[PDB]
Amino acid sequence: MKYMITSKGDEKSDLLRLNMIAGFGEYDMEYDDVEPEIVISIGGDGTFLSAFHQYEERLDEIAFIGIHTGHLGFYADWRPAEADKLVKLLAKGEYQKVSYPLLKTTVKYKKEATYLALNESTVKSSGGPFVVDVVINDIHFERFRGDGLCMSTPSGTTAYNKSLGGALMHPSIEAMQLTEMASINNRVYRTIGSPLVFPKHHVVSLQPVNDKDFQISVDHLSILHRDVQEIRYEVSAKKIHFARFRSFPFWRRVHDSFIED
Amino acid sequence: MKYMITSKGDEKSDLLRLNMIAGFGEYDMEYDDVEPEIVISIGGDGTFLSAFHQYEERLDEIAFIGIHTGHLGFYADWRPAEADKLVKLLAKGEYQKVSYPLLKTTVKYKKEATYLALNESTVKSSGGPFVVDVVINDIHFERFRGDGLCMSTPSGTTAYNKSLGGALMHPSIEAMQLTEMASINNRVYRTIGSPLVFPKHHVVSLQPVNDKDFQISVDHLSILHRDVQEIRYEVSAKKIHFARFRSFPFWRRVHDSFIED
Amino acid sequence: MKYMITSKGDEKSDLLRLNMIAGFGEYDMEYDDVEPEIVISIGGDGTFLSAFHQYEERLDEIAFIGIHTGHLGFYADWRPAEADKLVKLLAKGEYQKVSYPLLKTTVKYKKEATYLALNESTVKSSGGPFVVDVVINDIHFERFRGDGLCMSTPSGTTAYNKSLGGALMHPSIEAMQLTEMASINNRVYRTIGSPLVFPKHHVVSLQPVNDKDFQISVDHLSILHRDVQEIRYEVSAKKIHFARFRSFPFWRRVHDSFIED
Amino acid sequence: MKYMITSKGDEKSDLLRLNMIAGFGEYDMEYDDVEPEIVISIGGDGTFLSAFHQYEERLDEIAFIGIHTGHLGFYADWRPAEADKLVKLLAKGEYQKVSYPLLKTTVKYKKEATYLALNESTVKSSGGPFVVDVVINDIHFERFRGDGLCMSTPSGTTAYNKSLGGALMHPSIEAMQLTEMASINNRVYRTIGSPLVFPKHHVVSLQPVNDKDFQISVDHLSILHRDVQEIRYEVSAKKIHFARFRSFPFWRRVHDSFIED
Ligand SMILES: Nc1ncnc2c1nc(Br)n2[C@H]1CCCCO1
Ligand SMILES: Nc1ncnc2c1nc(Br)n2[C@H]1CCCCO1
Ligand SMILES: Nc1ncnc2c1nc(Br)n2[C@H]1CCCCO1
Ligand SMILES: Nc1ncnc2c1nc(Br)n2[C@H]1CCCCO1
Repeated sequence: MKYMITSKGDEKSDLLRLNMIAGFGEYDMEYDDVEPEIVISIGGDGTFLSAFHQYEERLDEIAFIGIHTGHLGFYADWRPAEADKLVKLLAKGEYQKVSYPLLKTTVKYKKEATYLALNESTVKSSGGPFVVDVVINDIHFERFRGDGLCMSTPSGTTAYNKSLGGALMHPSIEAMQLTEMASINNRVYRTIGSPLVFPKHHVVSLQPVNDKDFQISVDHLSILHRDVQEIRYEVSAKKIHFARFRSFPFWRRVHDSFIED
Repeated sequence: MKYMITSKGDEKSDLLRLNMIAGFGEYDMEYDDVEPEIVISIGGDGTFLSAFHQYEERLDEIAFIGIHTGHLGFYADWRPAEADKLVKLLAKGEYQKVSYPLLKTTVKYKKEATYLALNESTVKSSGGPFVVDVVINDIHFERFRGDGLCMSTPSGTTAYNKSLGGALMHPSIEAMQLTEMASINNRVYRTIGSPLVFPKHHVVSLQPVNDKDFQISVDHLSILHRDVQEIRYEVSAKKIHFARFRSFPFWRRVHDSFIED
Repeated sequence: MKYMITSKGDEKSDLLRLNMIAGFGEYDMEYDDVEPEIVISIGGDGTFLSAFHQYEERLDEIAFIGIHTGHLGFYADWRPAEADKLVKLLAKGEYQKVSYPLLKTTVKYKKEATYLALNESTVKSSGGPFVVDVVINDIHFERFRGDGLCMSTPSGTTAYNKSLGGALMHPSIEAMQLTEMASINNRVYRTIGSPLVFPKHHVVSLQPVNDKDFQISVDHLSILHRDVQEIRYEVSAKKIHFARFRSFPFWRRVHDSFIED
Repeated sequence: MKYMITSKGDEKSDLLRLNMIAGFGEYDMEYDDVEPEIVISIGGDGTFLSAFHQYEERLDEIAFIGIHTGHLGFYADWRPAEADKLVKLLAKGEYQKVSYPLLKTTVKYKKEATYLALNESTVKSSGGPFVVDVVINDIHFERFRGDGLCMSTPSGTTAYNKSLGGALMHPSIEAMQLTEMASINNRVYRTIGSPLVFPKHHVVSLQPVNDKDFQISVDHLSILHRDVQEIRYEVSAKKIHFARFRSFPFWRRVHDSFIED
């Protein structure tokens, strides 16, 4: 079938990349970076992130695999030494597939823009103070004054979400999580402080009070958006499909990354 | 049908309790506190908690209603002024039902004990230091040294869970959440620090290292358990069934309780 | 003696400003905004901040007073209704003086720049990742990877410092406090996590690892600094001198601002 | 001069204890555990704690030394391998002394009891809910509802204080710090949340609202106190005197204990 391979650019990953292509020629595997059915990234979670944010118009037709040339990753959870056995089982077939939830981000102003995020989407101010009204399913929930907000996917709870005091969520739970950044609370302003986890179909909307320019990030990407009228956070209908062979539990992957490997 | 009414004991709740029974006689409603199909509690979330921890052997045959004589509650979310309209719609029928997830707690030693918790179950030490090994689905995750741990239901995230830095979870998500208490971290010990959210079927087990006596709480109840070999936390198969009429979203109930009513 | 008055620019503060000048003509008080011995700001803590960051070359020759036309402030702790009694006691003399500690900030590259901060000084990255080595009195303490760091004066603990989980410090304690921003911790990186309070003469130095451009703030001011070789945080030798009449304890000022006024 | 040596009881510390006494006979050093001028503890910070809480009626007449047979300690900051050089420099004289601040704890009811704490003093409830009014210098500051409170000395910030989110304080700062335990905040109750650092002479008083029984700890010691009318926290006039030779900065001791040794 059709496949392609992403690389981190260094000498370690490119050499490991060419050794899978050479072994791929021994099987019935055609190389195609325009219409691959298997995306394989080699490097780190950042390399996997880019490989995702490149074929995100056909997420329901690709099974991704991630290999970590450096430390262990949460998406690149395959050691380089197990590359040969990967190609053998990858080129055969009849592997199990795994899907993780995603986060739709809608921006309304000059039309309206839409984004998919594997990790999280964060919102800050253009330079001055960050003030937004937080509407949850058409209901004004709070008025947030601080550095910004961050809505995270389940598999993205281990990333920026974790730095902000949020909870680590098992990615089999179709949900999204909102976390606060240096929220100022006093006799005047009042934020919930706690992280909030929203199920499917739950819509969280951010609306400006004064400044209508917000520096918005979608995973690694980050753009300053001008004349913003609304931001829509919502669990996406699309899911990223993983290819799996051996079992690597998310909780074990959490153990190795933070406790001890 | 059969019903019963719990009261907080004060003069406000007992008077409000007798006014529903008197109006109940105007309809086809038999009073029965042994086999009720409708449990109505009057007082606070604590009064609702006791009413739950009393008919918890027939949770799949009762629809609970909670009225708050004081401030708003997360389970007692009906004002006393709306009691008359409750009895009218309660005694008719054809109301919508709502189910919330629960948390099974297994204690192994002298047999083995099992508990259902509407809010949370917490574990502390008998007096000395609290040290436990944390096993997640047969896999040793961490060794916790601190004051204790707390596993919370979704609707219980607003209670003790919230005090420990955990996230607020929408109760339509069948999951449980673990939070840490004053975890000491150094060059030696290492806890995850973050809260952990486990889906259905996920089993979290606590195992002792030295002290085998743990002061364990199940909602309001709290007992010192001697010679403990294991504690099993797990999302319960049973759900508590609520009776609903008007819509009171959990997020609005969170807004009124902490931001402003 | 010589005095001047700062105003917030709105109609409320300018009217209140002219009423003190008119009453000042009834006493022996000369208006002078070049060499005042008494600086009076009218508006909020932001207005007081600007009045400080304007006469900061003669801090040991001025006693500041702050009036709050809006809500109570931590430096503007005088109600507008008590303006007349202020001018009477201000124009007499024989008032008590009060000094608060300050934070010296040294930036080394194109010479070397020095800054005084009444509240705090914060450091972020120019755009990419924020990585710095933290040296405490010539000793490498930690390598910080996150959003940035914030060193706060005692009276500035109530401001950004408080948003980052830091402690509130009584301003009679000559010390400075460092707080972390969304510090990422894993098997690799390791930050202390806790806030650190340094006494007088203690020198905290930040040194770059890769990126040598840091967006640095000094109270309200904020500049991107290029080709930075070192940042020096240190309790300043200069103190801001306050004029006092009635006693307004910092702890009461903390109570009114966050608990209830 | 007169000295005595405390030991942890295990075989490693007692052997190391007898080797200093044997070498002590080679100099002019008399052994005396009733009136020692030098207290030497061997084991851990817990062993040092007990050695402090034993001669605390003559703190201004003793210089303590701590040796760690296990991991490094914050008071037992001398490796066992450097024991011989200790006895030589200890038995000579003309060493530098170092004093750390202490925390006075007054309990009023049956008289009134007073306690000195090297690390911290904590207060919990007798079993039910913990509710206290917090008075700061005769001024009601807040009403705390939660698990308890903890007032820490500067050198005790590294201990329980650190587990509760408090700041690490350099022990040259004569101050005390208060931290909260699982404080519940809602539309009703309101705690400051932040840790509070009080200078010398500042008096913090806890007063009961309903329950007058509080489980109170003073370092390792912990007693349930009945019919309590007030608890008084206050920086003590007495200081613990350390004997020093080489310089071991508190910040380096913090680095080795939590970052990496
Ligand atoms: N989901 C994730 N969990 C933990 N880390 C993640 C992550 N996704 C990415 Br990209 N990362 C990495 C990128 C480089 C190092 C920092 O975070
Ligand atoms: N789920 C919940 N969320 C918030 N509060 C809850 C709660 N359950 C109970 Br009981 N409570 C109340 C009891 C009395 C006041 C403290 O908490
Ligand atoms: N020290 C301080 N403590 C609390 N607030 C402070 C402050 N200094 C300033 Br400026 N502020 C205000 C400015 C406007 C509102 C936000 O913070
Ligand atoms: N001041 C302190 N800082 C850090 N640890 C301290 C401490 N005092 C004591 Br005792 N300890 C130890 C005792 C055994 C291990 C836990 O804490």
